[PDB]
Amino acid sequence: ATDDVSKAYSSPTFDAEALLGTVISAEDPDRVLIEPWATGVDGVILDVGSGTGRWTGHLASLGHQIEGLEPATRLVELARQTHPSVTFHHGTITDLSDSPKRWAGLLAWYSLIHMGPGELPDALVALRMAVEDGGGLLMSFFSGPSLEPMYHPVATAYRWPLPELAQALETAGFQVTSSHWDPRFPHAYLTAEASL
Amino acid sequence: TDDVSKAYSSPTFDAEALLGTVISAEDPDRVLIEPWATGVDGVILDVGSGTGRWTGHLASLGHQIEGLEPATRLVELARQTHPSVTFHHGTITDLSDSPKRWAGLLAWYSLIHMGPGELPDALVALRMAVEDGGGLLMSFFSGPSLEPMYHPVATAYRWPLPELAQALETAGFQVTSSHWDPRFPHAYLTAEASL
Ligand SMILES: Nc1ncnc2c1ncn2[C@@H]1O[C@H](CSCC[C@H](N)C(=O)O)[C@@H](O)[C@H]1O
Ligand SMILES: Nc1ncnc2c1ncn2[C@@H]1O[C@H](CSCC[C@H](N)C(=O)O)[C@@H](O)[C@H]1O
Repeated sequence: ATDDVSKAYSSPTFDAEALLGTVISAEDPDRVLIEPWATGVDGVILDVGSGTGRWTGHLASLGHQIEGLEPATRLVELARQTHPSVTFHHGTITDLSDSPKRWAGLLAWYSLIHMGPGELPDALVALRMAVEDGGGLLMSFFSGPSLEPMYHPVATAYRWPLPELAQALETAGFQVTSSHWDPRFPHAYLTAEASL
Repeated sequence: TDDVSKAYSSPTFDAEALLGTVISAEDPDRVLIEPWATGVDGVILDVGSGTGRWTGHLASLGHQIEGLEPATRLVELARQTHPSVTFHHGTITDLSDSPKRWAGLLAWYSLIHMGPGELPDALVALRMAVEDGGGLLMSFFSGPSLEPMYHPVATAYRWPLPELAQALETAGFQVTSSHWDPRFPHAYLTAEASL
């Protein structure tokens, strides 16, 4: 559940600064995925579960209009001191439904990995209501042949088969425009477009 | 550059879930690693031991072994999980700093991120860390041509037997055995340190 997960990430026994990192490496393979996507966003990007803000600051430095959303108290505060010119919102995905705010695109980089079938559905719905119609979504997650839990050092994670996740997205108002996954690893990612 | 090792320490990579922390008694890799380890008459060095799953396993079987891991979070995890086993926090190249030598080297998928411009010298450093006539057991990704391949941490590489065997011979290693199923990239081989 997000409550226990968020406090696990803000736990003083977890130094995200060193583990997650506060700056992106020039050799980071995710750059070729996120950077191109970001350029395609015509408006303010919302980095969902920005954590230490490493990608938020990186994209902001490259001229992108972007803000962050992070429920982990220690992390969001940490992100502000590290990236003083970037706006970081302290809150959860569901909190987004409490405001009329809407962004042009959504970046959820491994921020949805701790949500199972009883939680992701509602999160996707809130996300859809937080992005402009036709707006984009880039998310990375863990996939596999079955929808099942998976050990993770911070909090329990979940593997989501493409069929189940794509259906959840469609039900939520998102259409998958691209996806990628290598069966030898759970790591996977996809792009979607806000629709009906 | 410690970008690779740091990426391996990241919770996002989730080393404990992808590689594991414990060795299943039914793991098929056991029949490959154990027979080899038994042949090493001395201390084995687990190069890029990660979570220390194999290091603890072989240690519990009576094998004299130590681990080498640059990934901070992983090396610290290995130490708490196997308090009886020694784990050195360093990289293959750091081996040149110490005159220490091991009787055998186990490199289970710890060299996959090394392309044609890095593997050659990494193998030289390995040769310097093993006793003459010592043994080397390594697993890697193979294929019809030396090309890069996808991997969550960083670019990985497929090494054809010809190219890899030649790099090993140049490094002072002689391939004693090799295995590979052309259907899958997974491969492995044993080698003996020259005299
Ligand atoms: N509903 C939710 N909304 C936002 N963040 C959430 C969430 N549930 C879990 N998280 C979190 O998502 C993050 C996942 S780990 C870091 C992800 C970040 N995009 C990066 O690549 O560095 C953590 O900061 C954690 O607090
Ligand atoms: N130069 C280097 N020296 C030592 N380890 C290295 C390295 N370059 C990459 N590695 C790493 O090698 C490991 C490969 S993945 C895990 C391998 C381990 N033998 C197992 O089977 O579980 C990672 O822990 C990673 O940090």
